[PDB]
Amino acid sequence: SMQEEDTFRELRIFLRNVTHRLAIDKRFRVFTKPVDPDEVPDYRTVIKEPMDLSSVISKIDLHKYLTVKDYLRDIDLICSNALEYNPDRDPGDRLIRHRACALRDTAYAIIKEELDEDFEQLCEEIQESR
Ligand SMILES: CN1[C@H]2C[C@H]3CN(C=O)C[C@]31C(=O)c1c[nH]cc12
Repeated sequence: SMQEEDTFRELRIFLRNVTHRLAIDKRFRVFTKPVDPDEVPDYRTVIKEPMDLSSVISKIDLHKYLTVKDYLRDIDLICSNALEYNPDRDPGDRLIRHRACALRDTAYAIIKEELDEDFEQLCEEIQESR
């Protein structure tokens, strides 16, 4: 229905606003663009599904996310990719791990405060009907 397409439009507006707020935070600069194959040729041999905040905006606009659950699986993949690629005790690996945890925790905190639970449940029931 037109009403269901208005529901998914409102979801995309909400997801673009949360993603912009994460992308401008200086802590999360390393997560804003794909890893350059030049500088890290090893990356795409270890990490089988790369993800970053520029790719997330492109996915919103391609209508890849019908629920906030869907979106949070890609925020969780940005964070788990950084934990698995940088697992060592040295300061450069500990710094990116602490940033990746802060990106995940910050996204979940904004959604807990600003997402209405009944809006999410509506998106889930339209998705399950298709
Ligand atoms: C997005 N979803 C739904 C449910 C809830 C369960 N989750 C599993 O990962 C995260 C979660 C969340 O934080 C919400 C805040 N309002 C609605 C929601």
